[PDB]
Amino acid sequence: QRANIDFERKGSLTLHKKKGAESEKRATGKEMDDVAGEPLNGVTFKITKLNFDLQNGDWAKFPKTAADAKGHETSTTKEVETSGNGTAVFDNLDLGIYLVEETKAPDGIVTGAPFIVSIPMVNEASDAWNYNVVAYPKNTETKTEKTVKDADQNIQDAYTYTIKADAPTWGKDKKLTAFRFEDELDKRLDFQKVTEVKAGDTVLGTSDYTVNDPATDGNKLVVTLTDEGLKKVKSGDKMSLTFEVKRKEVGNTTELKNRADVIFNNPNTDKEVKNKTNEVVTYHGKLKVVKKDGKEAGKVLKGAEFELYQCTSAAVLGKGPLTVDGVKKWTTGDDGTFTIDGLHVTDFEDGKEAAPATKKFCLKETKAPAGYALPDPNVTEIEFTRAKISEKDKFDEVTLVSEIKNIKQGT
Ligand SMILES: [Ca+2]
Repeated sequence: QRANIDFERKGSLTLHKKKGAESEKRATGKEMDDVAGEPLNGVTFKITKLNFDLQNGDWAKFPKTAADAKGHETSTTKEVETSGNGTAVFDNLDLGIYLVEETKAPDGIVTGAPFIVSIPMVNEASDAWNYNVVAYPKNTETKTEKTVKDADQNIQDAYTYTIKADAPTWGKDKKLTAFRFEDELDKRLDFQKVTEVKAGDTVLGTSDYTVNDPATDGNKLVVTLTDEGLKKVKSGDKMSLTFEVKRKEVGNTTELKNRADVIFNNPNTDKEVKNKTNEVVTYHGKLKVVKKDGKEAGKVLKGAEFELYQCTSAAVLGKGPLTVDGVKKWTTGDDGTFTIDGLHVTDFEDGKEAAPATKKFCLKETKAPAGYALPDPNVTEIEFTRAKISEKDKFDEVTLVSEIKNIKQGT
């Protein structure tokens, strides 16, 4: 039998796309059953026939890497997306040298580097020519998540944001050359400090990263890893950033949203990868108290003193007197009112619906205006929920108003 190449034959390329760690094992070009990772559907591959002649050209001069292929591209191309078991088949292929590139991939996928394939090929000199080439390209799934720890933290109380992100994987020629966290903070927020930067289970020191100054940087936070920092990062490590903030005021809406970004190099293609987190929400509103004379019609009262408590009901006071923005006692003004700017809603915390919505606020009247008796009970429980603060009474959307009555002493 002849061992020659049959140039009246047509070849094929079969890609078995995998989600996982790179193959530092040079592939046979034949079937391998290397299901180390999970099959990845949705990745598109583009093959490009190169000018090189297998029939009459010098094979010693043929490209062996994606870099050597540059400048030898032809108009003959084909695009296929992975479908069943993360498989893309390129059929009725003219014999020749092809460049294989990833054109599209799903969200969070860090693609592998482009590669070169010969149709036909041999793994070993003793093998028969192989016209049906099989390759196992690799990819890495990198997820980015944002959480908020803001339970019982009112206006000017420090609360934290935490950004979690999967670092990419890198081969032994390849490396992680850049890695940063970006977060555009709402104008109502004041950055406090970065509390923790973690690479896997390794808590980094302040020499391993840099912090910009959000106040003079349009309220945008940037936390970049230095050269020292990067050295501590291992392939595919779970990166973490916890930083502290204070909400200055309630503002125009009860809700305050946060979303962040992670930017790193693709170790294989060296091109920048931006990854965006989910959006998290913190809710605060204002509490307005109006002191009224119970028996004397349409009359407000100056000089009524109050304290604020956490409570399950008016008969059962919890934490308090509470300090909200350096004040732990409020007195009604010349208009018979005061406004606490502001408090954490009782029905939504740490980024989710409160379970159970048992928390309430309690106003304790500590002193009645001159010539007025101290009401009994002197405690008013408040259902400070998003829905109740949202109600309007033109007689607003971010303020909940509480009417409290006092009666003149003696009679
Ligand atoms: Ca309201």
